[PDB]
Amino acid sequence: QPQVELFVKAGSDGAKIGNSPFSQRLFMVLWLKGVTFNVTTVDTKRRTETVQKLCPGGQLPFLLYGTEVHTDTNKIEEFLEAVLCPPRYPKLAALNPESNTAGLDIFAKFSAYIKNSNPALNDNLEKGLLKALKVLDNYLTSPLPEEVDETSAEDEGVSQRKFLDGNELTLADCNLLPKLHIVQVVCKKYRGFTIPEAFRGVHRYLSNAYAREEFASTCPDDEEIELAYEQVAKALK
Ligand SMILES: [Ca+2]
Repeated sequence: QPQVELFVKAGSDGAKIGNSPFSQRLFMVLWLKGVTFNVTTVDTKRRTETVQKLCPGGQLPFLLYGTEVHTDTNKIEEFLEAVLCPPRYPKLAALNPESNTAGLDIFAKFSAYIKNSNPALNDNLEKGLLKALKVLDNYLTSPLPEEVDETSAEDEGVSQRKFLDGNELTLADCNLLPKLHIVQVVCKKYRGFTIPEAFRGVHRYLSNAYAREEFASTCPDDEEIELAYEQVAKALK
């Protein structure tokens, strides 16, 4: 196995992994593949000569695979899925195309809500975030094709699967979960906002996800995430 090294932005102390749903996405993909790899953080205020030589363009995250450097989070993920493949490594791509789009707009709705400083827009922006969460909830409670015409469900016509695409973590979860994590941490701290308990699909999904070390152990600590958003989030008076 060629060496696999993921380079990611360092956090506030210049050493630990910094806030980034992109870093975490790739960390999760690598963990779920079962490949041997490591992670090197990059203090972007003090780049080492080694990192400058590997990636003169300065993009982060980036992947060193053998002696070749790959940039662009989406492209890195596609490369990893293709090269770390069966029979040696598990295919992580979702079976259902909609799994790959469900809930992604949540991050944008969150970003508008958290960066807004106009008091007149707070309620509207919160509603927009809530609605996008509801659409994700609807996806998670809609039976997938695998579940066709089943009769074992507790509530008729309601999906009980663990994750976006079925009962296994897929690339789709690796994209969405790090984003949902940021949304939860930042909204609780700076907006007094939590995902309603009434969104039972979303909550079952998050419960299942936090119970998996591939997700839980790749989350930056609450403090780094909160610090990353402090300036934009405090603007609203
Ligand atoms: Ca509230």
